[PDB]
Amino acid sequence: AEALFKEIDVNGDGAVSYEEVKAFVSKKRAIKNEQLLQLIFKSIDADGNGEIDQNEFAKFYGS
Amino acid sequence: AEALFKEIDVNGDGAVSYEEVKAFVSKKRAIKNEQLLQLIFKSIDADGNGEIDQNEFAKFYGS
Amino acid sequence: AEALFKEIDVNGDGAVSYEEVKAFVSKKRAIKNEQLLQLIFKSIDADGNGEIDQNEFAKFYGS
Ligand SMILES: [Sr+2]
Ligand SMILES: [Sr+2]
Ligand SMILES: [Sr+2]
Ligand SMILES: [Sr+2]
Ligand SMILES: [Sr+2]
Ligand SMILES: [Sr+2]
Repeated sequence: AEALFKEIDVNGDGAVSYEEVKAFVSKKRAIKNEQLLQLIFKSIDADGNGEIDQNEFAKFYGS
Repeated sequence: AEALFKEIDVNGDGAVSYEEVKAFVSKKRAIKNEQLLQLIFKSIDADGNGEIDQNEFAKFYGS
Repeated sequence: AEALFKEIDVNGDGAVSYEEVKAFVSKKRAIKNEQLLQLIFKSIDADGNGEIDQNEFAKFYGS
């Protein structure tokens, strides 16, 4: 992966160190979760106004 | 959930922000784990005196 | 476990506290992951020279 190697290799020395792999992995886990949480958020917030009022939170219960 | 919305909404402005959801989730994950760990602890500690001596720890091995 | 109780019991008072269990668990989770990551690393790095060049990273893709 052209682009991908360049992302993980932060100092740009053409090599991917351990700290680098360990960092990318960490970074990736983070984003993945952020992304999932927001998807759930923007979801509950029906009127996408950025907040969840008692009603939306209320309409968010199937059992 | 009456009580529940009030817990997640910390500043009490009637709304639940993203930071708020993200926080509650975090808080919840924490407690869940604490609770599980302790259940395992209080378990091994047969004489519930708050400590696990070599014997209890010893009697805690099925294979 | 002879050796094991002594590892978890850090202050060496013959007892294993909660903080102690909670710590060992944490410590263990850490090592386990470090170990796995490295196994993946040393793996990709075919010439075990400590770095992963564009080629190895390149030869590391089955689909
Ligand atoms: Sr590098
Ligand atoms: Sr809304
Ligand atoms: Sr709020
Ligand atoms: Sr005990
Ligand atoms: Sr102790
Ligand atoms: Sr190499």
